Amino acid sequence: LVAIQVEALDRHRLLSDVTRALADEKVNILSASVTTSGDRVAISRFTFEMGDPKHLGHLLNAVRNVEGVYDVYRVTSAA
Amino acid sequence: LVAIQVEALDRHRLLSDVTRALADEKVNILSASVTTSGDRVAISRFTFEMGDPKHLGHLLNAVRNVEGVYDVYRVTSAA
Repeated sequence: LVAIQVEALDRHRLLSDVTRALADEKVNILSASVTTSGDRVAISRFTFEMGDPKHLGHLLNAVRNVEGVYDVYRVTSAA
Repeated sequence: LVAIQVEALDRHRLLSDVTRALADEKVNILSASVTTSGDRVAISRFTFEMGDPKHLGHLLNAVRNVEGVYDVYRVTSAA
């Protein structure tokens, strides 16, 4: 049940890009939500289950190739 | 700042599909978040500003054609 925070420029295409990029593999997410940080910054948050390290590993690296996305950080912390 | 509650099966694919429709019509979304209501049901929330009712009206009807989505309800707050 590890979450993921995808940071990207505040746009209307970047969001669909992240959702689409991950959707390409029908990655069933337990929770998807995006909120604007300040102004030109869009912070997305995807909560899903884990299984294969190759997919979770390639996922992060893949997001890096997403033009406009700052970086990705696995959200979780204590509880 | 009206919101929208889209109920659909717990699948990110549904969220991405709904987001695609929004961007397709230049629908600038301020924010969004979906959570699993029970088991095979996920409540998706979307916050976006609008002015024309024809677009907001057609959007709801369009969402109905989204395979997996039970129904949509305009979310709002007061005070």
